[PDB]
Amino acid sequence: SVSEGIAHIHASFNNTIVTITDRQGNALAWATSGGQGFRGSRKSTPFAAQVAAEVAGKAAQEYGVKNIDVLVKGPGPGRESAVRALGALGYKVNSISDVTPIPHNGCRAPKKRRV
RNA sequence: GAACUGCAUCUGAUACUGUUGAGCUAGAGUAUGUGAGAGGAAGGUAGAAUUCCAGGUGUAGCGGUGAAAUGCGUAGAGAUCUG
Repeated sequence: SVSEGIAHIHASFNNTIVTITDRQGNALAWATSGGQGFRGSRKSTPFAAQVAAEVAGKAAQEYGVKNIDVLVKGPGPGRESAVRALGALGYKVNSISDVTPIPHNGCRAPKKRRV
C-alpha cells in the first residue's frame, strides 16, 4: 500500500513507544516495551526498545514500507536501540531526525523530587 | 599656708572655632557632543512548549515508581497527523 514511511520512536524514561505511519501521519503499526512482556525496570531498557521496534517493524513491513525515516523524541535509553533494530530488520533508513519538544521557557516544570 | 578645679568684671593676643567683607577654584553643581545598559511606566506582537476541544489513522495499553498501586484506556486511550 505505502512504500515511504515514518517511524516515530517516542522514548520516555519509563517506556518507549515505536509507531510506524505513512508520510501523511496515519499510523500503520505500533509496539511498546510495556506491551512486550517487560514491566517495571526491564521495560525501560534499550533491549525492550529493540524488541518493540522489531515487532512494530515486522508488523508494518507487510504493509509495504521499505523506505522509512525515523523521528526520535524523548530522552529515554531505547532511542538509539530502536533505530538499530529497524536497520537490522531490513528497513532502508531515509534520515535520522530528533524532533523532541523543547519549550522556550514556557510552562513551569513540576517541583524537584526530594528523594 | 596651699587648694577650693568655679563665677563675674576690666585689659591684652589673634594661631584655631564663631560672626562678618572681599576674592579664589581644588569639593559640589550647570550648559554643550558622543556611549553603553534585563533602569522604570504604557501599549502591541512573535515563536517554541504544555493543557483543553474537534476530527483522520490505528489498537491494547498508557502513565507512574526503587517496586508498585491510585489514575487514564476497548464508551478506543497513549502514539501519530490536521484544525
